[PDB]
Amino acid sequence: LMQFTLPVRLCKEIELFHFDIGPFENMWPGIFVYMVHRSCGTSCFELEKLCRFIMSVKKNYRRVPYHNWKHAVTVAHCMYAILQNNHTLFTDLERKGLLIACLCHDLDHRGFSNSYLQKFDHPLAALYSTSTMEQHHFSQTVSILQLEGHNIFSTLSSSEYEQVLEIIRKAIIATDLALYFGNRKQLEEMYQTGSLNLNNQSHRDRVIGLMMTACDLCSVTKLWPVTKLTANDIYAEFWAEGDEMKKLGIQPIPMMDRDKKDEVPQGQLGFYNAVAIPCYTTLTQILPPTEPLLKACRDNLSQWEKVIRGEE
Ligand SMILES: CNC(=O)c1cc(CCc2nc(N3CCCC3)nn2C)nn2c(C)c(C)nc12
Ligand SMILES: [Mg+2]
Ligand SMILES: [Zn+2]
Repeated sequence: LMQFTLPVRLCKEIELFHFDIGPFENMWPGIFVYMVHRSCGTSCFELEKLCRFIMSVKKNYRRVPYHNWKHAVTVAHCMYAILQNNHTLFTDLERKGLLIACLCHDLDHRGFSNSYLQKFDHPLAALYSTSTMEQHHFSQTVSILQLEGHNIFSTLSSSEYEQVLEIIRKAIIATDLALYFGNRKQLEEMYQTGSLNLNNQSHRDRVIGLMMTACDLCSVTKLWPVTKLTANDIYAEFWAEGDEMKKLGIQPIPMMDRDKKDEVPQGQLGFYNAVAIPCYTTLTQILPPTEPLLKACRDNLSQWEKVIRGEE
């Protein structure tokens, strides 16, 4: 049969958490298929249907600085590395669902926050009052799954199909960072009082939610030159949103005001201390083989501290 194979450097480095998928857009579909085949199996999906799905998913990502097709594949590769390091912890349906959820999690993103849509009074904010963009990403995911020749889950039973679409729905909603803070607090308590139980479905859901946040923020877990250059894309978006806030007559938050360019190093420090380090710390407590993510995050925090100290 038709296994995908990558050049040697990619075949070895794709297994590491800090892998960068590279600037060759046309290799990203094959990288994703490679990851499905090893994390799920060559039997998981029909190749023709899977390729058609990947290509329609790509076409539904917009040409924005950060929440684009490269972000989708990057977040899928981090999930691949988590799954491969935790072989026996995940059901067959979770392996199938979670790489798709990661590829789909920002479908049709416009480069604006939930809060900008609510202040603009975008129609999506009337359709979906919370997790506005995330309910949209899941809606786009189901749309693409229902196109002719695109049902990659066609061999699942009714109830198995409904279970995989529910894994995907919850995984995509969990990428709303507003939801992460309480999810991580609850997981911290359950781990520390030893109530955490992976046979409890509502516990798994929380653990998958945290994995989704970890994959989504995995820019902070890369080699420093990748982390630093990715931050430029992340701010290009925020700062355009700031501009759009100022056009509505609203002062943006500091994170989104290009007038505060000079404070970026201190804003990154805050973000590693308030979001990233807590995220990968709680993830490593629950799933010990993810420790390389925490280590890499701490390495980047220390690089941001050097930037502030004028050593870079
Ligand atoms: C959901 N993700 C995020 O919201 C997110 C935010 C930031 C922005 C961090 C931030 N900067 C600043 N300002 C204040 C004035 C100058 C700079 N204030 N703050 C909190 N970086 N970032 C990364 C790298 C990644 C992966 N994700 C992020
Ligand atoms: Mg998102
Ligand atoms: Zn994302």
